[PDB]
Amino acid sequence: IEQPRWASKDSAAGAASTPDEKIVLEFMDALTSNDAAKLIEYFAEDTMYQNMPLPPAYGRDAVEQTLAGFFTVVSVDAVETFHIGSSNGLVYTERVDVLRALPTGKSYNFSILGVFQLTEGKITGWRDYFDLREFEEAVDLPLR
Amino acid sequence: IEQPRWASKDSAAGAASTPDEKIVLEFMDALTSNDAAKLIEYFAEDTMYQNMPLPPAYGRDAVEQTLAGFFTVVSVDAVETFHIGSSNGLVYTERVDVLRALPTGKSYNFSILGVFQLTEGKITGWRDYFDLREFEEAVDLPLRG
Repeated sequence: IEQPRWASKDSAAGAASTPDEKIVLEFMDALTSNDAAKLIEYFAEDTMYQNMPLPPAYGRDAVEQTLAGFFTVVSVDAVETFHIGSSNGLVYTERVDVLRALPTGKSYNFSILGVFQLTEGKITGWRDYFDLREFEEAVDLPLR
Repeated sequence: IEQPRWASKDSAAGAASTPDEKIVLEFMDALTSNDAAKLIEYFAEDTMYQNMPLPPAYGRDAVEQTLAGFFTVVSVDAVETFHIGSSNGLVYTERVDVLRALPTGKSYNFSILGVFQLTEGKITGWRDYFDLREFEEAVDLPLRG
């Protein structure tokens, strides 16, 4: 994965400088685990996860079921975070995720800007904004 | 457009508190002008605009031609900015843009998280992340990606 022309050292992942930013990076590295059970430990009970604008999951159970489901048809092979930053209690990640569909073995590069809200070090909110034109094809589940 | 459940007042548009953040909100407001010539004045010579992951525009001329072309086929009917914030020289807008296709009159609500890099108050980079599944339909031009 190439680092973009527009990448800024000033906001590089290696320069994360808050407890919140550090946890989110750690959550990013954990994604390649494809382990809903390891990942849900990062979330608060009162929480949410959405791939905009698909139906969101509210509550830690729903988030766990949504993740478990994705990891059933899809592997997260790599996460490259170009930018991490934060403002007003929100953390932002500009990044690329490499996704591989399990039934097909086809790989995909999704350019993603995500926002995270954390309360007492745990995720109360997670929204990834990206193009879902291929996400349709990549995730062998109805986008519903 | 209603405020989503996840909207936080701490990061609301009304609470913008840096000159960069305020310039970006001004720029969001101006989008409904549908005027490439007025919008282009917000940009530095060395700039870029991209709707990920479509081919990017680099330089002021390309950005203006791009905007002008969009406004030939789409009106930006409304922009609601739920969140604005900034960090390490970047400004982020969490928002919805209402777009209307001119040939059909159909409307579309796009949920967008966008990043802006400003140098001396001018836009040196602008990247919007959102679902393009309907952007294809909405926009009566070939997408190039």
